[PDB]
Amino acid sequence: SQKIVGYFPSWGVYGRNYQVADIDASKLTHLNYAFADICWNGKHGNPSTHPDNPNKQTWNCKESGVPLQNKEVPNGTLVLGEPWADVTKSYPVSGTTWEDCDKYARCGNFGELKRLKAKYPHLKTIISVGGWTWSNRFSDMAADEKTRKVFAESTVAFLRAYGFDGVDLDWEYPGVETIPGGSYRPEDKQNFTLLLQDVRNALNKAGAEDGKQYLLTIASGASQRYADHTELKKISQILDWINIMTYDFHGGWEATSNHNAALYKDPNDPAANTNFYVDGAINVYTNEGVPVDKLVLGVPFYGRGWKSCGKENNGQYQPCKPGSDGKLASKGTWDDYSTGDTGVYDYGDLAANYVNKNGFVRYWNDTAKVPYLYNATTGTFISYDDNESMKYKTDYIKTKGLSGAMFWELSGDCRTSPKYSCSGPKLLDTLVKELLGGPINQKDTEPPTNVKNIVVTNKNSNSVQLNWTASTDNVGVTEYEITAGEEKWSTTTNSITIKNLKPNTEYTFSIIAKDAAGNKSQPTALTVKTDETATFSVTSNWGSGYNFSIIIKNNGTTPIKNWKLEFDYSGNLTQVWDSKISSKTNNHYVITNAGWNGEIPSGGSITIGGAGTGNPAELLNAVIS
Ligand SMILES: [Ca+2]
Repeated sequence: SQKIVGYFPSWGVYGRNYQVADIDASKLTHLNYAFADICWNGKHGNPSTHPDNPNKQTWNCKESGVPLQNKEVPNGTLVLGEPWADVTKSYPVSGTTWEDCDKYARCGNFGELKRLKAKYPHLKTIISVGGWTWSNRFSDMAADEKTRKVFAESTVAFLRAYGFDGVDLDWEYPGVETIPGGSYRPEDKQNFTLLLQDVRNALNKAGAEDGKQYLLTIASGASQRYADHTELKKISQILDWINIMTYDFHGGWEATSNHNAALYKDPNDPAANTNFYVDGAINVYTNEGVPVDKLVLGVPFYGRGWKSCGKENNGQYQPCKPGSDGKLASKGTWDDYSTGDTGVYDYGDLAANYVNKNGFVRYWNDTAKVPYLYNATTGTFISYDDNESMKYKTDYIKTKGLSGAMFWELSGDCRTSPKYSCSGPKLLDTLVKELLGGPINQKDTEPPTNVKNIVVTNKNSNSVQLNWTASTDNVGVTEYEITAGEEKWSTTTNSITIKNLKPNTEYTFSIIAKDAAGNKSQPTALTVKTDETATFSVTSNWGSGYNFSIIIKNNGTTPIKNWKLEFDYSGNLTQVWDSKISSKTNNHYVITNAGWNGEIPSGGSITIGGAGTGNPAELLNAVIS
């Protein structure tokens, strides 16, 4: 079974004019969204003004229009890369109010992804973090137990809030300096493993609460050097899979012409012995102990170009000279006065304007199995991938036993765009035909999330009114079924009124959420007695047990010293913090202080916490004495 994981660039929605709606998600199993960032000292971004940093800008993390970030944000927090594009921008006919986008971050690209998953109900969404520009703080965050925890907890909250199915870590690169000013340490090797364990544990906890199986992945470096600075074998066992970046092996940072993503060893390549080609890199990974089913092969939807390059061997493996601007790289598709020359071409741009056009001639290396363009007149050389080379790579994926293909990125395929119109065959259709056999046409298999925070809104001798937090689904939640002994009820909203009940009777109500395809959540329950200050709240809940909280308010004309809470609860409580359980009889409970919780002022509140087993009930007949 094969995977197709596509990268969506946040910034594609501006000049490149590639919107979420444009995406045909029948051709994907997974969509990675690039990028989110790490908060540090109240800002995020990379402030380095070194020339290898393409985005020398930082932003404050505190954002009044984003509920999760409407506060002083602590160090290590996962934060939105660009709030306007990510959650603030309003999209026409989406159903969003002004308040939803303006103060609740329910709009933007994340809103569009929610609509996309509904349209294509097999699709799983991942938030990618870091990347080349925003990897400056991973080392700092991973070096301390406290910032690893903050990061892992923020990741779980991010996923829940904005509807992602997992997180992808793109740390470029542990223990090595990429952009001067960025943090990196040798202990990054042990600390990268600790971070992934800390994230995985957090995701497992939350997946049990939520009824989801959350995914964890990384994007890793295709070199022995990356292997030498990480514990690949260990991390392969923690992750769902590894997106190996088997591209950018060579480009306009070097003075010899070469291939961006060569598949096999070409001995005629001066750099053959560095293993900077696909099969070399896979051999590096397998030799480290990485199972080949844990690798998803990266492929590029772009090419790389040098501006002035020697004429022998049709431009291949020749010396290159810089231009008037001092750079070796040619003027790529999206390059302008502010970017300078980056040598990066969308495949679309190449196919519409460069392949056997404008003086560029296509040649084929039948050893490396990749194409390249050379213009004898200008001296410009371009390494790229096409449908022919893509078909060789899909054959490799199937023969070597890799588990899929990842590609960078969605907007670079043959499309019509503000700067080119390509009408020829699409790289992505090659990946689909070759790895899946054809577009995916599957039904919803993803169940809705578990019901939470069941409360009794009102109670009667013969009736009860229940409310709960609405569950979520990828397509939508159609109804809730409530059971108690022999009886059954249902509702299309997250509340119900139940009538015709025996007075002074104990009932245990189990609630599950359904979707249209017929999936369902796992039951959650609450115990209620019909009729004839301490407020009890449930902080976290898996099936078997839950964490709780009690706030004790003093409405007194005196201070409360050595307080003792007495109440009855038709349920079992196991552990209490900031408190001790004095006694129990027929679900009646006596609780006492921890000695430094003795004093509660009149109008003051003492807050204590505990855990329980089974399902929650209602704290009743409470007294403070
Ligand atoms: Ca579903």
